[PDB]
Amino acid sequence: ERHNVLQGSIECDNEGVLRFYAGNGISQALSPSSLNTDFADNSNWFDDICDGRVTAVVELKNG
Amino acid sequence: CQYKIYPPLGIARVGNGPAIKPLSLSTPEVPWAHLYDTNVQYLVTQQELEQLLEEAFGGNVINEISQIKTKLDERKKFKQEEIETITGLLGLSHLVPQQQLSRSLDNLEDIVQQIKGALLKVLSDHYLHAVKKQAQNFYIYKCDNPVEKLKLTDGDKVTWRVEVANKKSFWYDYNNALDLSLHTQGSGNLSKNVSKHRLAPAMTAKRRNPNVITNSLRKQLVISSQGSVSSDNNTQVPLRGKFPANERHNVLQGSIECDNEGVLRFYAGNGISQALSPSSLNTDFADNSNWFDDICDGRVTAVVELKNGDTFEIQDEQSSAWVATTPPDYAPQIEPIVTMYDMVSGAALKEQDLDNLTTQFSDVFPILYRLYRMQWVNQADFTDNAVNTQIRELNSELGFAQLLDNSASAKSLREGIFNQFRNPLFDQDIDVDDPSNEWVSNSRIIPSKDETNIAAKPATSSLKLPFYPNDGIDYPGSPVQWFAIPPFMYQHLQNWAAGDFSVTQVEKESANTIEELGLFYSEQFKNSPNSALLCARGALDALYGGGFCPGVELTWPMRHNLIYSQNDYVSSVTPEINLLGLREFRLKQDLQGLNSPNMYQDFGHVIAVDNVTASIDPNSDAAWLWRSTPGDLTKWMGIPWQSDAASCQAVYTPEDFPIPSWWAANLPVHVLPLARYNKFKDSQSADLPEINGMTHSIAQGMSEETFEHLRLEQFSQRLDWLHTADLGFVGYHAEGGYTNGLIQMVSQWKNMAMVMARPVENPGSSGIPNVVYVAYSQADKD
Amino acid sequence: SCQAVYTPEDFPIPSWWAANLPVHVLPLARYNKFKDSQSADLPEINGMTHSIAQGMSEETFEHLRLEQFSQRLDWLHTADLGFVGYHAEGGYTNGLIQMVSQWKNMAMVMARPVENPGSSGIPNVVYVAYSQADKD
Amino acid sequence: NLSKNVSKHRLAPAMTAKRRNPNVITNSLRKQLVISSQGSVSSDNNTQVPLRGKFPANERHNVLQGSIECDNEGVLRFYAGNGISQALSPSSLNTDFADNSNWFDDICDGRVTAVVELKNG
Amino acid sequence: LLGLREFRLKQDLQGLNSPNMYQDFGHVIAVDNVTASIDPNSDAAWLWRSTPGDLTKWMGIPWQSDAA
Ligand SMILES: [Mg+2]
Repeated sequence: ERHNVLQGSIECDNEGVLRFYAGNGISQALSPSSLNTDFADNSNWFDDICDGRVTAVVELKNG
Repeated sequence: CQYKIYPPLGIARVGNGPAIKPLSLSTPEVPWAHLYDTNVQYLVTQQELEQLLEEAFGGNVINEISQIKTKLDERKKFKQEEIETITGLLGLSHLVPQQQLSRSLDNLEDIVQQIKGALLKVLSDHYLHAVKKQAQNFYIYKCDNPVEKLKLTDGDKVTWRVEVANKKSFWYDYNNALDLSLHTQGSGNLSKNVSKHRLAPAMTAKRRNPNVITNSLRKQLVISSQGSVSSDNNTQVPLRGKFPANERHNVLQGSIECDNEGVLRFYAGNGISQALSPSSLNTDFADNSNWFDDICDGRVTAVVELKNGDTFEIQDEQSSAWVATTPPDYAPQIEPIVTMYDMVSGAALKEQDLDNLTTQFSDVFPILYRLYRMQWVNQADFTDNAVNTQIRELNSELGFAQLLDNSASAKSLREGIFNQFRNPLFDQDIDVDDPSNEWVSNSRIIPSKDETNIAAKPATSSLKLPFYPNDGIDYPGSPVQWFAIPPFMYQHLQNWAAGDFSVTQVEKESANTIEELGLFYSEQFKNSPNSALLCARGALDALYGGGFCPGVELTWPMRHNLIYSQNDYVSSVTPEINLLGLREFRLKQDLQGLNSPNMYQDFGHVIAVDNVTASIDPNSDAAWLWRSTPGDLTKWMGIPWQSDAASCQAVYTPEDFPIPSWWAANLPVHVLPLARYNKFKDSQSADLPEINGMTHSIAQGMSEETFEHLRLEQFSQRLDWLHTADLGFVGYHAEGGYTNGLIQMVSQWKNMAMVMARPVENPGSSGIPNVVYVAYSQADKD
Repeated sequence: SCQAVYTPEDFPIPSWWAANLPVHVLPLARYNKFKDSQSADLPEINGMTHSIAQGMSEETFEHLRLEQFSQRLDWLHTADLGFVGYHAEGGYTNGLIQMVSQWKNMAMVMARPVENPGSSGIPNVVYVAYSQADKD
Repeated sequence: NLSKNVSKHRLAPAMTAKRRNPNVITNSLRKQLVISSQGSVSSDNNTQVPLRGKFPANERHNVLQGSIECDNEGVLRFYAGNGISQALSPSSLNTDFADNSNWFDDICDGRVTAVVELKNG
Repeated sequence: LLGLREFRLKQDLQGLNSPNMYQDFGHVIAVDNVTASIDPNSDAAWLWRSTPGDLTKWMGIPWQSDAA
């Protein structure tokens, strides 16, 4: 019961560039016998697609 | 021949309750011992989890938390370190994963009561209403012929060894019992007519998981494990293999433990069945590729080491034992009409010598008693069985003892009952085509689901008893479509009908009702002095003995004497009371076990009755079939077992009644739910605010006749066992149906109703008996 | 499609339109096992031989009647809607498909008399489902 | 056509096979499952003659198994059926590659004989 | 070019009126019935002495399922 969902990963390099990777492509139902037989709408299923908000703060040497 | 293990074939049933003694069950070691026990608890109860928690909290533990006591107020949440000392002091790691034991108290805010309350919720979530495991005890007996249990003096030690395997995914499809075509003279279990007249021909069968090719790669499909425990340490040892074997899933095949007295306790697995891919669904009753389950069976041996330096190896087949795990028993107090113990008993008999069998009334009483009690699990035996109704008529006038009368004046009464029973010659109620001769039943047939819109031939003979399907189900119009008590039991019944039986006077004096005489016979078992043979019988008396399509626990090889290395009648239960007898039997065993060169044997692309025929000759390259290696007893059964169980229910005929049921004593088909019990268990005088589901005011305002009529209407409502959990039929436009049942049983088996004896304290004139058998699940509770 | 809608809780079973498309009925088979009094002048009485029916106490005889009266049968089972035979699928969808031909075979409920209910609790007028599967 | 090795090394074992339409029991009733017909034509008349049977054999369905005509040279011409296959109930679907209960088709096979009669008798 | 042959089917001369028109082997057919039919004197030899319907009865019913 309850599954870990890797929705993405983030990393920033020395120059301030952010890199965003998506998930592993894991889709699953809460019970093995729930089959995703509809093209769009299957109850009991999750996937690791996501979307959201990207913000930043720049902090200079002078404060 | 110094020491021997009993029972010679132990049985342990899967469940999701824990493998600890207080919360588990034990395979019967005395037949009939608990038939009317209204205190049984076959599902884990709230009270047992509380009492488990209280025992785990005995100081030292309170005092020592009265020291984390002080360090939390020198701090004024917990912290990991003191969390991990609260557990492991409680030692609940073996029952629930440590992770959520730890988060258990991480979320907390009489300090002892927030510990208990939080943990009991974790235990409850995992185990409340769980199917308790039924575990097998194995005993070392001293011999010469078992006299008494080995008693360990200080310095002595007994080491047990167990090796088990599961070969279902390695083995062949189950189409029907291959012995139905095997040439024979006839045994007490199976008449020679079935093969001689081709009444239900054996079908060829292909390999399961046929895409795995070469013997070498097919070994991956076999799950195996082994273990050892001794009387010097009572720590429990798991039996865990891998599937596929050396992906990879861990498979807990069982658990073993030995106490300081040298008794071995064997637990079966947790009931976990699974496919290698989520999308592989188990849509067939028997043969589903890509699946494994945790059923298993194998070899039980021991070494007895005395303080004297003398060591005794119990390793040969005459002294060693076997163990097999099986699906749960959902009505442990309801005995199958013909049992696996009856199969052993009949396998040593020749059909043409049955006229030399002698019969006591206690030899036929089991048939009538079991058939009568089938009313708690099967509608046809509650309301459509004229023998059961006649027994009821006899009980109502305290007249059951007339069935014990072997004189002519009672002959017509005995014949009237015997004549309703199906003859396992399978030669009645038939017309012969072409007298190339086929035997076509002229009684009611069980159609194939593949329909033909041509009017059925009208049946001209009445359907005989019992109303259950049998080995020949695949063949419409075969007399073997329907179950017969086997030849040697039918011969007893025949002798009884004729008057050729004996009975003692003390028996007649406890036979005014069937229940009264059943209690008497149960006392005879409990006071029999051969505890070894009673224990060997108790392991098999709860298991089914037909029909085999493939069955519930075990299947058809068990009904041949070829599978036993020894199978001898020893004595009656009582000096004067046979009760079907006590026997000494042992399975044939491969003494190399898991390391046998025959462990991975098969017959090529198909198995067929020709292979079985060849195996009769003990010199042949096929005789290994009968010399068991771990996994050999259960490999025949359905994979996963939950698909067999879901298809072990009713088989409907075009005629509504009676409804045929497969194996209803162990997999019930129609049950009396808890919800109905709560509407009939109270008498009108109960002083509660609700009385049988009515307000106090309504229940007492009605006439007493009306109150009693409502009790009996409730008692009469029998629910389809398949409806006691969500098997795919719940919800708006749910499909329901056979196949969803098989699919959902993989997860829902552990929620299906469990039948338990319960009291009715004051039945008054309602007609409800004082002991009822009530089906407990979560859906049917109210 | 106009029958039961099952909930996770077993009871009460919700039913759609049961007054015109019944869901649980009292079959003729059961009527023939409670309609007679213990004194009926018939060689078979409520599915028992005369001798067995008149051998039992009157109490248990009346109890047996009410037990038969209390057996209600799924209306969808009064004809072959795809659940009949070895390994038959059954289920909601086969019902829909088979009702096209089987609608004319489903059980029809009709008032019938009980001449001497006695103390059994069965009313003098019962409503009984007649079909061909439904017979005995 | 077939090597000895197939059987001798058990390369593809024969399976047992159950009856089609297994709910029809007794030989006498199973005769109804068989569709048959016959007819004759001669070189004195080229009218075509249908071969029409019934399924089930004595609602019944007419099954045109084929048609025969003979020309004035004495050549017989045989025509197969129209390709019509059907179940006894419309809900009976032919979901198996070979064995579908409740179905009949108009394929057929049988015996062809003749008599020659010359002027002199 | 693989040659020319004179061949004829084994035929039951009573055709539709044959006592063997409606013969079978019981609940199943198996290779053992075919073994017994090899001997033209045996009880199972009728399998090779064709009556009408005998050549096509083996094929799929209806033929359209086998074609598909
Ligand atoms: Mg049972």
